[PDB]
Order: sequence, then structure tokens, then C-alpha cells
Amino acid sequence: SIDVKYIGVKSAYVSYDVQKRTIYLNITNTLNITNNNYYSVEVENITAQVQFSKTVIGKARLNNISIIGPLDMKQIDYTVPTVIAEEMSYMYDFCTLISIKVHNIVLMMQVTVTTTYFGHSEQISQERYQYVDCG
Amino acid sequence: SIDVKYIGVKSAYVSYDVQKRTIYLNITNTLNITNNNYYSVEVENITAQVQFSKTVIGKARLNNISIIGPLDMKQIDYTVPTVIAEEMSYMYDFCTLISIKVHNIVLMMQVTVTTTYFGHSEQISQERYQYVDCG
Amino acid sequence: SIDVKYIGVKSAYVSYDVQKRTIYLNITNTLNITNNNYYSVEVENITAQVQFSKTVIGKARLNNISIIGPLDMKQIDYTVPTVIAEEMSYMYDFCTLISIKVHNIVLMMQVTVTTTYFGHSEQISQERYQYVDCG
Amino acid sequence: SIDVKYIGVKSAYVSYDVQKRTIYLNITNTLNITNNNYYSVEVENITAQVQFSKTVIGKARLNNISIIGPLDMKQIDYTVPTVIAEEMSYMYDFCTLISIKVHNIVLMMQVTVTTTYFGHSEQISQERYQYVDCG
Repeated sequence: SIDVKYIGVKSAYVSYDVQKRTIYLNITNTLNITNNNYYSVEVENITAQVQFSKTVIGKARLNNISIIGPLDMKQIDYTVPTVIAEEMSYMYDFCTLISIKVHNIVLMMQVTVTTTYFGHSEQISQERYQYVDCG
Repeated sequence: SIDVKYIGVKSAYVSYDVQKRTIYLNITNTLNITNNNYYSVEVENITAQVQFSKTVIGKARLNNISIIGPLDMKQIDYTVPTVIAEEMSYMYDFCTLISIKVHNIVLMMQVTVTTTYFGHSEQISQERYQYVDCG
Repeated sequence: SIDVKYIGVKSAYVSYDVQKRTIYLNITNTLNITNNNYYSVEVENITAQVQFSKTVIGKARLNNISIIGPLDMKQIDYTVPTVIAEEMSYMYDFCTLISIKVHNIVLMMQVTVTTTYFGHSEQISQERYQYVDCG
Repeated sequence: SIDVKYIGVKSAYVSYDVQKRTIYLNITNTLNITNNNYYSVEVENITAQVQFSKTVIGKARLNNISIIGPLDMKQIDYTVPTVIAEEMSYMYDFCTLISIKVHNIVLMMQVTVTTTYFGHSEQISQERYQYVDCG
């Protein structure tokens, strides 16, 4: 990649910016520029490419074969009980969380058994997060 | 990629911006520019490409074969009980969450058993999040 | 990559920026520039590439074969009980979290059994986080 | 890579920036520049590449074979009980966390049984974090 970037607040080529109780006074702001940006990306002069697969079987005898590809989950539990047995009793609760198997961002590519692959591949995930907030 | 970017508030080529109790006064803001941006991306001079697959079988004998591709889930549980047995009793609750298997963003590409692939592939996920907020 | 960068607040080519109780006064700000940026990335002069696979079987005898690819999960538990047996009793709670198997960001690429691969591959994850906040 | 960098607050080519109770007064700020940046990255003059695999089997006899690829999890537990048996009793709680198997950022590439690979591969993870905050 080129230029992959995370600005928390503010960004610029230039900024004469100001704020609050500012007496920006009697000013000469000049700005001659000559910004000239060129890009030549993933450029391919190829005269012969091939992606050949060949699967020859003859007089063979094949039993109890299992190709499992990735991320086989199996026989999973999440047992999560709660009880509140009150008697002559005050309860207050607040911001009271029972998170179980939360996801947010789940990106996959070329999750395979096989691949003949040829080229650019990419993954990008700029962000802000906050799971919980209270007062 | 080129130029993949996350601005929290504000962004610009230029910004003479101002705020609040600002006496921006008696000013000369000039700005000569010559911004010249060129892009030449994923450009392909190819004289011969091939993606060949061939599957020859003869006098073979094949039993109990299982190709499972990825993400086989199997036999999963999420048991999540709650009880509130009150007697002569005040309960207050607030912001009281029982999240179970929440997702947000789920992007997939080339989730296969096989692939002969040729070219650019890409994935991008700019964001803000907040699961919970209270007061 | 080129240029992969995380700015907490603010960023620029230039910044004459100011703030609060600022008497920026009687000023001459000039700025001659000649910013000239060139990029020539992932550029490929190839005269012959091949990705050849060949799978010859004859008079063979094959039993109880299992190709598992990665991330096979199996037979997993998460037992998480809670009890609150109150009598003549005040309870206060706040910001009271029972997180179990939370994720945020989950990016995969070429998670395979096999791959003949040819080219650029990339992964990028700029961010801010905060799991919990309270007062 | 080139240029991979983490700025906590603010960044620039130049910054005449100012703050608070500033009397920036009677000033001449000039700035002649000639910033000229060139990049020539992952550039490949190749006249013959090959990625050849060949799998010849004859009159062989194969039993009880198991290729497991990486990250095989198996038979895992997380038993996490809590009890609160109050009688004639005040409880206060705050910011009271029972984190179990939280992740944040999980990036994988070429997690395989095999790979014939040819090229650039990359991974980058600029960030701020804070698990917990309270007062």
C-alpha cells in the first residue's frame, strides 16, 4: 500500500486555523504551492502466465478420506446462569453486562482448502472503539 | 491501495478555519495552488494468460470421501438462564444487558474449497463503534 | 508498504495554528513550496511465470486419511455461574461486567491447507480502543 | 516497508504553532521549500519464475495418516463461578470485572499446512489501548 493513516481529530495540507479568544490581527498570509503527486501501482508487463492444475488417478482404491478445511468448530458450550434470591432486601444495579461471544469486525479472504493465486491482496481496519461507558 | 484514511473530525487541503470568540481582523489571505495528481493503477499488459484445471480418473474405486470446506460449525450450545425471586423486596435495574453472539461487520471473500485466482482483491473497514452508553 | 501512520490529534504539511488567548499580531507569513512526490509500486516486468501442480496416483491403496487444515477447535467449555442470595440486606452494584469471549478485530488471509501464491499481500489495523470507562 | 510511525499528538513538515497566552508579535515568518520525494518499491524484472509441485504415488499402501495444520485447540475449559450470600449486610461494588478470554486484534496470514509463496508480505498494528478506567 501507500498512505494509510489515522487522524484523531484534524488534518491538512495547510492550516492557519485558530480558536477560542484569538485576536489574529493585521496579518498577511500568502501561500505559493506546487504539489505534484504521481502514482503507478500494481502495473504488470507479463508475456506468459499460467496457473495449471492436473489430477490424474488410475487404478487406485481410496477409502475413509476426509479433507477438512480450516476453522472447523465442534462441540462447544457457553453455560452462563445467574440467580437473585432476595428477601427483605434492597437491590440496586447499573451498567450491568453479561457479554457472551460478541464480535465486531470479522474479515476473511482466501480461507480455502487450496488456492493457486496470482496478484495483490489487502486488508485494512482503521477505527475507534469503546465497549462500555457509564457514570 | 493508495490513500486509506480516517479523520476523527475535520480534514482539508487548506483551512483558514476559526472558532468561538475570534476577532480575525484586517487580514490578507492569498493562496496560489497547482495541485496535480495522477494515478495509473492495476494496469495489465498481458500477452497470454491461462487458468487450466484437468481432472482425469480411470478405473479407480473411491469410497467414504468427504471434502468439507472451511467454517464447519457443529453441535454448539449457549445456555443462558436468569432468575429473580423477590419477596418483601425492592429491585432497581438499569442498562442491564445480556448480549449473546452479537456481531457487527462480517465480510468474506474467496471462502472456498478451491480457487484458481488471478487479480487484485481488497478489504476495508473504517469506523466508529460504541457498544453501550449510559448515565 | 509506504507511509503508514497514526496521528493522535492533528497533522499537516504546515500549520500556523493558534489557540486560547492568542494575540497573533502584525504578522507576515509567507510560504513558497514545491512538494513533488512520485510513486512506482509493485511494478512487474515478467516474461514467463507458471504455477504448476500435478497429482498422479497409480495402483495405490489409501485408508483412514484425514487432512485437517488450521484452527480446528474441538470440545470447548465456558461455564460461568453467579448467585446473589440476599436477606435483610442492601446491594449496590455498578459497572459490573462479565465479559466472556469478546473479540474486536479478526482479519485472516490465506488460511488454507495449501497455496501456490504469487504477489503482494498486506494487513493493517490502525485504531483507538477502550474496553470500559466509568465514574 | 518505508515510513511507519506513531505520533501521540501532532505532526508536521513545519509548525509555527502557538498556544494559551501567546503574544506572537511583529513577526516575519518566511519559508522557501523544495521537498522532492521519490519511491520505487517492490519492482521486479523477472525473465522466468516457476512454482512447481508434483505428487507421484505408485503401488503404495497408506493407513491411519493425519495431517493436522496449526492451531488445533482441543478439550479446553474455563470454569468461573461467583457467589454472594449476604444476611443483615451492606454490599457496595464498582468497576467490578470478570473478563474471560477477551481478544482485541487477531490478524493472520499464510496460516497453512503448506505454501509455495513468492512475494512481499506485511503486518502493521498502530494503536492506543486502555482496558479499564474508573474513579
